[PDB]
Amino acid sequence: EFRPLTLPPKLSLSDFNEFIQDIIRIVGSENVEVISMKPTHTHDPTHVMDQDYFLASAIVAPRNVADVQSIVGLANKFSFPLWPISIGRNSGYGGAAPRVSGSVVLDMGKNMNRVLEVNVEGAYCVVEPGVTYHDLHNYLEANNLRDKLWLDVPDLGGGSVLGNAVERGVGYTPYGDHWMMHSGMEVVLANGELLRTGMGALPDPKRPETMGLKPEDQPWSKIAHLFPYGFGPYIDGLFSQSNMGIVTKIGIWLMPNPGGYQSYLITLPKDGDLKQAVDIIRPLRLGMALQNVPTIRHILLDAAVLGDKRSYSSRTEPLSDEELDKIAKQLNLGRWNFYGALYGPEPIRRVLWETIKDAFSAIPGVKFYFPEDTPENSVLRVRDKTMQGIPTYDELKWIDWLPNGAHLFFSPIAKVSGEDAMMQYAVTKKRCQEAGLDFIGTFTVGMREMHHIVCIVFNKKDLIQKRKVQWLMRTLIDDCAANGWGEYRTHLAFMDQIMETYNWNNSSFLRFNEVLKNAVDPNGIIAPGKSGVWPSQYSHVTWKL
Amino acid sequence: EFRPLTLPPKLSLSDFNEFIQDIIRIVGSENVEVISMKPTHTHDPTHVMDQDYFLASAIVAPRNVADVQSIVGLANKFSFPLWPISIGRNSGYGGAAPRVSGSVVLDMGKNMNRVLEVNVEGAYCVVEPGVTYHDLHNYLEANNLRDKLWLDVPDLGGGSVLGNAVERGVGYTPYGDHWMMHSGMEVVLANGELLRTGMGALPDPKRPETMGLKPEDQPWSKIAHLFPYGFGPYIDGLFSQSNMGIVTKIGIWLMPNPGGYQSYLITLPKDGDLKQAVDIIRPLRLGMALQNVPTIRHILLDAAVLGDKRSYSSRTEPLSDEELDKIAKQLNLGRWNFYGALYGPEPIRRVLWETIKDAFSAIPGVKFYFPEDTPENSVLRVRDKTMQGIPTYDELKWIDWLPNGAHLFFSPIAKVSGEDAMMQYAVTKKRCQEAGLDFIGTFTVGMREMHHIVCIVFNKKDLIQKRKVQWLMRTLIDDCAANGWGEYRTHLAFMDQIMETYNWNNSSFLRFNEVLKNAVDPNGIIAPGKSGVWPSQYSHVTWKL
Amino acid sequence: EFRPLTLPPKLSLSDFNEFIQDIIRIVGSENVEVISMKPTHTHDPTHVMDQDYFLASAIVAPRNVADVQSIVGLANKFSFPLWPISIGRNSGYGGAAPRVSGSVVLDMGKNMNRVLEVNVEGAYCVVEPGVTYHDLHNYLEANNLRDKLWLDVPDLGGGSVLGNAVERGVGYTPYGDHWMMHSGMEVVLANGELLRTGMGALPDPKRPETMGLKPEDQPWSKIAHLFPYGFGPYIDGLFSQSNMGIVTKIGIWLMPNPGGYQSYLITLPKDGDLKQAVDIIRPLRLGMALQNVPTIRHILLDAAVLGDKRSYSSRTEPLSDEELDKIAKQLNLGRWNFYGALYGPEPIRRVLWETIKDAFSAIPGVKFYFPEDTPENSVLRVRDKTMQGIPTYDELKWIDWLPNGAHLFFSPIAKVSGEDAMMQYAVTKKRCQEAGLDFIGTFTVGMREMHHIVCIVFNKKDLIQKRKVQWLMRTLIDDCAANGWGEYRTHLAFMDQIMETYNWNNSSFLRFNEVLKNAVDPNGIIAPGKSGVWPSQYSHVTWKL
Repeated sequence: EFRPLTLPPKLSLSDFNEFIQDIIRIVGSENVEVISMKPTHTHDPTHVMDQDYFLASAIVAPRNVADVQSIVGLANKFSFPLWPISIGRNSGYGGAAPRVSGSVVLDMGKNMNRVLEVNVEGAYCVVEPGVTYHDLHNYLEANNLRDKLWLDVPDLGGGSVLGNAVERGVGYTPYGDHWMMHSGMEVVLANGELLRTGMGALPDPKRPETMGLKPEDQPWSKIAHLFPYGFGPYIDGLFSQSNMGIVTKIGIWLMPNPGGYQSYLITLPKDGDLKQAVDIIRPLRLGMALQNVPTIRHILLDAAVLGDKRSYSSRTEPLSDEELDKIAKQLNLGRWNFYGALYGPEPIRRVLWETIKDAFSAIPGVKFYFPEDTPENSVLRVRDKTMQGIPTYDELKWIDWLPNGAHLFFSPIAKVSGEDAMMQYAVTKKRCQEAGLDFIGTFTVGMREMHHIVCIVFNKKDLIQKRKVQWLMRTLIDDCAANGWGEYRTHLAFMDQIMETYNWNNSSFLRFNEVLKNAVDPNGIIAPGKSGVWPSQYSHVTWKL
Repeated sequence: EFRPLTLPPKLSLSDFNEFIQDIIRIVGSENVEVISMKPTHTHDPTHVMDQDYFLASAIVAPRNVADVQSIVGLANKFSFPLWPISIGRNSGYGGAAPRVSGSVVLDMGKNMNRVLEVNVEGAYCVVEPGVTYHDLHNYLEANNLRDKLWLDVPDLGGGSVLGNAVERGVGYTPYGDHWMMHSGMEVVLANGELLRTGMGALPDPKRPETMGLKPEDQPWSKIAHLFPYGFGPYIDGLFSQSNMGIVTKIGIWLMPNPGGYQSYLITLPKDGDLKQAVDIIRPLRLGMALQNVPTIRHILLDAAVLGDKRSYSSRTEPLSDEELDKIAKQLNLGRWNFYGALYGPEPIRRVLWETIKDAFSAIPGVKFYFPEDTPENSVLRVRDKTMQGIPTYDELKWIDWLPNGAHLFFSPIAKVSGEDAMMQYAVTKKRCQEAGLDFIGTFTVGMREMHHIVCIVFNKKDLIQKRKVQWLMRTLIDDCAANGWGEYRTHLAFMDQIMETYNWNNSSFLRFNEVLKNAVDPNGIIAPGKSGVWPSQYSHVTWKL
Repeated sequence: EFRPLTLPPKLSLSDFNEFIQDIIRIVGSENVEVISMKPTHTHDPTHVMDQDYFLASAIVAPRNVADVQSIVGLANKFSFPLWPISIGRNSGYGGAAPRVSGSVVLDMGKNMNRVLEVNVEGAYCVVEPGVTYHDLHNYLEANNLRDKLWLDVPDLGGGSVLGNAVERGVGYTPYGDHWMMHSGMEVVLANGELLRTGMGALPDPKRPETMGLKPEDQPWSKIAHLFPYGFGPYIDGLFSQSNMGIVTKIGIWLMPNPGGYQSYLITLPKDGDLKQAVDIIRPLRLGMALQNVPTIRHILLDAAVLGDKRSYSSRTEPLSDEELDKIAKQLNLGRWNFYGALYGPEPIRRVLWETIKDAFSAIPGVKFYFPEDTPENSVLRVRDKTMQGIPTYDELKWIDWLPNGAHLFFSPIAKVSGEDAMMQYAVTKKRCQEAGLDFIGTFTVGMREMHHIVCIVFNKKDLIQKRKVQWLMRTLIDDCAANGWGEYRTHLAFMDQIMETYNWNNSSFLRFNEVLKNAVDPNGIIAPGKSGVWPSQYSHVTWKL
């Protein structure tokens, strides 16, 4: 098609139509949309910034890897920026919106869907960008692999197994650190050239049945998904949260059924119980008593899962300390809520579980519950599935906290120290109040770190509050940096700020990144601006926010 | 000093004396050597290739990080290549020798020694290149941290904690994967600029007491050694086994005493027991019954530790199948020998230990022993310390298998499948006999892979045998590739061969690697040729072997 | 000379000795110093940062303008950075020290001394960098121009008339805005070429008596020192506080004796009288009742002039609110102290003076005094000379507040609003106490702004306090920016911080500045880093603080 709402930088409308005609001729009219459950891929859905911001010109859905190389060629030819997405369901990080309007959103999920391989002896799977978590789960069940191999899912299962992994997302099983569970990745660099990593570089020895296959369709050697390092420089991580390559295929390790599973819930009665709780979790996390990635939730998170905010109050301003206590009682929950699980044979679960309980019993009024012990609608019953690798749609209910809610995640990291966790909670809770927002969040326990997802929800049609939300977010970043904590991930608009945060020694780390980017992407057509990294033809003055 | 034996490429003697005077003027004459226990740093000690090869021109010991930047500057000024080393005790991988003669060996270890930090709450340590394993141990004990925090050592404790970690070395405790246990790394890139990665990029908030400190001496932010990723592209691995930067500091995670430890020995009687044993290890390793990295050793490895070859035979040719059997008996060992260990509270050790024995009992004549149950000189008593993070000097005894022995490691990776384990063993054993060399070796058990260190030992003054040793090596590489198995690490001379092995899709991995190298190192002064990666001013024709 | 302590970036010792020999051959050995009342020109005297920082390699005194061009040429030949100074008496702004060590301090003052012209009809003077304020005064008196023409001096008369003027210094007569009183400037750009601005570009018509004179020695056209603009782009300000050229000559307007002068002192009793006082000053300053730049001083400033801190207290920590009150009484001063002066015929002074008193009488306990009415040692008697263009050595007494005192100026600008004045005072006073430093300071009244010189004084041999002093400074900058107030000038180490403060629209002002710098100074030899502006061969990573 013809006249887009926004053309990518410096490109004429004639150039734009020449290009699109070319891509249409490659992937068919049914896979190239021009902008003149079902996630949008054309714009930031969790509106926070104004219009004209992060608006694609056209969404293109490659049929396969060839198509992605033809499309890269065309972007180099015409200097048309691309914005490669796998699924784009994470509104909160901006979903599928491109950072620089005019871009071509590359929907890799629509046709590049396959569960390429599920290896039981090696306990791994090889996946394309389209393979959501539900998909890999349905794949496992229709092949009876459910009782041999287990997944590891993020709070929502409609996300991409590889998209989430390359973005470094976390899960709640012993295999929760997703990016650390990859081995074998296939990438389409900016020059067009295909590249596979680690032992993906060591090629399967020739054999009659695999002769003549295009590179993209060739099998991988035996150790390709069993050892990640390969030999030499381990370049894999350049492709995480970066614009250095288009990730087309990835191997993810799978957890073999542990032959024993118990999920539990420990409720902490006071809002200041978080300090003792986190001091307790520390030694138990580092000492492997705490098997998976346990979560510490704030009462409104579980409150939200179960009901909107009018369902708990009429107040338009932020619920008070009293009201929060009251909601806790109502739900039989604590003010803070720990969710975890035990894996393996009963004799070992049992020792761990006595230890855990024992530890947490130094917190007055603590109360331990397994799923059965809680109401049918409870979060624990839902999270009992999440910690065993079973994906769900439940926990999405909280996005609706406010009427025309949208949300953004402010995500700092905090030591696994109560002192520190309380400090960061304070900081975020003050600002949230200052903005007139309920604080809503979780700490997910890392072995020596704690990912702190603050869920800022707000009215997507309210000019005043969105501006309040922007103030909040940018103030939180500074505040957090002032206290030496940075965010591990963000939405399109906060990328620059956040990368400006990592400025040790005069921005050394972003300087060095900008070289690697320009070297490998001389026309800078792969996602200019992702994570604050800009190719030289994108003046910082004109583009950073 | 004046006239070196080998000048670095294109450099005049005048230039060379200019430079040396400059460096002597920076770091003192007591630190800058000109080539006209105590490891050599001037040449490949495990001689294999001929002379002229891998011969430094001068060794230079920086006093600190400034000194490394000054030196980098002078390398960029004069176009003098540097070969940065930490310790260089790993003869076998060529130790300190530089890949291209004329290089300046940068001994970082001699002055950059400090155990910078040992954090108990976060359970990490931050170390300089000089900090050997024995060093971090002695540090621990003199601060009574020995019963709180535990190390993870490689078969020899004299190596560098960070050198080994950036080289992707492996250990025998649950934290055996060394490079996967780092978080926080400080680098001096080739441009001279300092860069710290991940959360090491988020700077510690100003405070009165740390003002005016050089970047090199600034503290790090709180999550710097607790979370590796930071934000954006996770560049860390570009500094593993590569020439992309000079590693100055690194944070390595430590293991919190587990409150329970049992090390053991299972002996496998026959030479073909390796196949069932490796099928047995598979599920227990993946299912976490097998806590640390367990090791399967071949009889001569343990034989070797205990005595030279003349001490078991007069034969100059390779010992026979019968003789090996006899040696096994003499030592009360198997033909193959599994070493592992149980960590934690007794109730849990016990269930795991019943599981392990149980499984291995399906191997005829299998015999299980704890340390106490074996002779005073036994390997198990030595490895009982190794699997608990206590480093030793013991296991070096085997390098002396032959009189003027030197050794080289042929290191393929193999699936954790007996089928595969035997296949690779076969291949390696043929060749070794074809060269008239005793096969000597180990498989170190990875969660889904097995590092297989073939120890080629030979007579460093024997022209004929060294050639035989070069034939062996190069033929094993090809053989191994033929059967789809790459090497994880190698010695200076096999670097090229080994990367050529990783040529999927027409050498994509190396091309893409040359791009990043040239970008960040236009003068190409950082270790040209490490891992097979060459900056553009070093003709491939002239330099690869 | 031979071996310097610090060589400028990338330069070999050989190169350095080549250059010095060349310069010694141009200006004589008596003028070119190699670093192996009387201000130092080799290093930052108000030590604050550590050593290695801001240390010149050699000081070079040009005999004249040719000599400055020869030297420029040699800097472009060898790529040696220069640090041009006039006098370098302003410790506090780092005096003569160069921003990047290894630089060549260009002392223009030592030989380029002349009062070139004192024109009475046009009421201007044309001066070289060496002409201090005392110098132009002594010139005036020896030519009896003292009752015809009047100077405008800064708190200390030993500074350079043009150095201070290009640095945008301020004075206390109606011609206090120094840089706004220049017209005619002669510059030696980095290419070596001489350029005079505005009407200094329109050349004096040839005439017999000025033929064959070097450009440097040519007279100027008639309107050269009467109208600043010329025609076209008014480039003059590119040479203020910048590294865009070496200023050799400048025309400064002089004030024609006004035939009437009364200087006075109004004392404000309370520490919060500053708010009403500044609201009072506002309208009178804008309405021209307030003739010169009036000053509001804090009690310790005047206290300081008169005596050290031990002379008022034993306390090592900062004097208290009560103590300050007591000192005020002892000296017959206020807590705050306004100094001004009336110019012209008595009938007009009188009406203004009734207006001033009248207004200030709305402040309880306000007391008005002329010089005569105050003690012999009083500050008013000292400043009575200052507001009439007579320079003095008096006011330097305060630098000795503490024993081995050094001082630094923290200089924010603030509106001429009491509200704002108090706000900024607050901010500054907290921090100063947090560092355990006596707040000492002045607001100098601008027509619509107020320059606020916080005098941080401290112990130059105290590591702990200097660090405290560095924390203070950097925290005040951020604080101040937080409240939208920039600094107008700073010391070498805060230059970067301070420009980063001016980052509207993603550092537009500095980017645009780097462009002009590089264009006119491709080798970047003119003062790299002054005001935060760096030529492209000086990595930001490596150089900013």
